[PDB]
Amino acid sequence: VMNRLILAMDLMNRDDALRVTGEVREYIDTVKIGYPLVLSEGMDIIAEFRKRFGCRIIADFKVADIPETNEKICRATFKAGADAIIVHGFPGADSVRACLNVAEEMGREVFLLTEMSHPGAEMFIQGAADEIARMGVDLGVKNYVGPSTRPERLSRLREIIGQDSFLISPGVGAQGGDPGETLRFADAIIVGRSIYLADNPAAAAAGIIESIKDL
Amino acid sequence: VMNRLILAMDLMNRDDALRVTGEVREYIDTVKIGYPLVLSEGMDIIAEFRKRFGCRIIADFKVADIPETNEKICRATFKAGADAIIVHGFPGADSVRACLNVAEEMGREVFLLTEMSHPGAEMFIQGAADEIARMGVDLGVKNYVGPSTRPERLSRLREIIGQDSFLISPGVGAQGGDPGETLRFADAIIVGRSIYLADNPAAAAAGIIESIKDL
Ligand SMILES: CCOC(=O)c1cc(=O)[nH]c(=O)n1[C@@H]1O[C@H](COP(=O)(O)O)[C@@H](O)[C@H]1O
Ligand SMILES: CCOC(=O)c1cc(=O)[nH]c(=O)n1[C@@H]1O[C@H](COP(=O)(O)O)[C@@H](O)[C@H]1O
Repeated sequence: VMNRLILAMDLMNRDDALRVTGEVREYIDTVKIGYPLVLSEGMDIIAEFRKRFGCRIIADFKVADIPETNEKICRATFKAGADAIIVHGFPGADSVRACLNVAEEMGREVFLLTEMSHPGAEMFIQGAADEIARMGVDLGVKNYVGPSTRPERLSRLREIIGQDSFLISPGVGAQGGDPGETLRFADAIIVGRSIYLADNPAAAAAGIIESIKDL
Repeated sequence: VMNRLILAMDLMNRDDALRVTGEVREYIDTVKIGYPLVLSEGMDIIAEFRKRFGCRIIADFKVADIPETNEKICRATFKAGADAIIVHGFPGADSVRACLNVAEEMGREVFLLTEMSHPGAEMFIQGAADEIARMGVDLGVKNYVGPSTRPERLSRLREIIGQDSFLISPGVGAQGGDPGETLRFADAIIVGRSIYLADNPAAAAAGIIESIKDL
């Protein structure tokens, strides 16, 4: 991804979301869009962003249902133009396989969320996360998400998935993660509030990129 | 809920969804709407259903993000008119608390999903599910979801949450669960495909209700 930086666009107003994304477009090639924006403005926002900005769109929908419903969610998401979807691994292998099947059908990608970045992730997810990652490997998953807030976990995840797999990482900035440390293990970082709540989002993105180039 | 039966409306077309829901409305007072329908037709479908049918709407969004994003998802969902939202417990207590805070702010309800109904739930969720339920109790959660496909698990969940908590249960019909057995432990059953894919959905719903009355 351009500059190894993915914008997490979680503003809930189309005008604000379009303004900020346009301001930082010179510094990214990929926007993560999630439910805060889609549930506020509609699924048509994905194709609008894709067109206006010529970016790739990752739909961060944290898909976490039974296989049959997962199929439906993935199909709707790819029909709306998303390039990839983020899927939880905690519901197990059949749930993940259902997403992979739709992605194969529609020429798209699945990212497997293995261990989350917030404090509550320690309660249940962390203890399963190595297994969730190994499940991903055994299903043929090539794209993963793991936590900037715990780079030792992010190192262990990289160890399981190998060097060829693509790994993106949220929790940089607001949640306490560091760009440079996270990029020791992840291929790209996801950044939301540190950019989209900044007085000058372009300057915030530029500042991050400057520190990335320095790596 | 009327007749202890909740319709899982996962058709992806507004016309089909409206037709089936209207056909079975005499037999339910509550419709579960999830992402298959919302991502296909928009969040406005919730208020449309609420108005047309005068039902309660449970938004089955399986909320499973970090606390700050969970807040945003819940706020958007309640603004759209949903009476309650289904939340995953696997992301831990802060993620669940964020949903409870918004529900308290907006006079709504959270349902905690504790153990899922599909085969993959055995891999990671089942081993954490008793703890997830006890976490719910300790957070003050009063509404829960657990699996029709495993009534011995559904008995254990009821045991943890007590008799005053409200427990609803999917997996009846298509996934192999039985109405009567499930209602030994759950207060209401969720039924999707056995009704909405039936040649005569009203007759399917009526058949289920007849077996429920017999209990
Ligand atoms: C299931 C959500 O998927 C994610 O991308 C995600 C996983 C995770 O463990 N942590 C995490 O923060 N995210 C998402 O990544 C974004 C982080 O934004 P921010 O903290 O504002 O920089 C936000 O959209 C959040 O929902
Ligand atoms: C996270 C989804 O929340 C649920 O209600 C759910 C949890 C679960 O463990 N199992 C389960 O089947 N469900 C949902 O309940 C519905 C079951 O529909 P059906 O199998 O067609 O009768 C469907 O919407 C499914 O997504």
